[PDB]
Parts: sequence; structure tokens; C-alpha cells
Amino acid sequence: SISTSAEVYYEEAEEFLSKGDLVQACEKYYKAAEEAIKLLVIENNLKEITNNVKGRWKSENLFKASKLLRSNNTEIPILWKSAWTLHVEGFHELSLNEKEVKKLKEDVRKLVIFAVNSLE
Repeated sequence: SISTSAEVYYEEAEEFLSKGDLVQACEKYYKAAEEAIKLLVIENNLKEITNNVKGRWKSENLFKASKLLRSNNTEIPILWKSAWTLHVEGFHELSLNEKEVKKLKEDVRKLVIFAVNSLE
């Protein structure tokens, strides 16, 4: 009934995309992905990585988390890669076209909803 942090970042990424701000959108889509993973870690209750937690997490934790979550849903480790691509090549390298961003962001959407679902 109340939006998750994951859902909010996605909506904000969507806004930036609509206004042509690809750099900002990519970063928000990635943040949306990071939150989706945290939510999923919390729900599936993975003490392993949460203990490894010492604000935002270390990229390696997210990668670990995505791997570890392959048991719950085979696709998340690969949806996560797309998020990473958006992060590096998108926000940092500034080398992704609008068509490419849309393609990757779509994998984030699927990730976001998976999380939202693990709740209810």
C-alpha cells in the first residue's frame, strides 16, 4: 500500500528518461536495483551477506547477494548484471544510447517487482 524505496527510484528513473536525462535515469535505475536486492536479501533472510554489511552497500555484496538469490529465482543474478551495466557504462562512462538504456532498465523493472512480491 506504500511504495518501496525500489519502486520510488524506478519512477524517478522513468521521469528522467522521459525528459531525456539518460545519465540521471541510469543512476536511478541502478539505485532501484540496489534497493530491490536489499529488500530481497531481507525477505529471504540472508544473514550471510547482512553480516558482511559494515548507508549503501559494497558492490561485491550486491553481486554476492544476486548470486546467492539464484535459488529463489534463477533470473536475478542476470537482471543484476544489467543494473551494473547501467551503473558503469551508463552513469560513469556516459556511453549508452536511449534504446540501450530502455533495454537494460527493463531488466531492472523485473527485478524491482520480484522484490515487491517477496514481501506480500
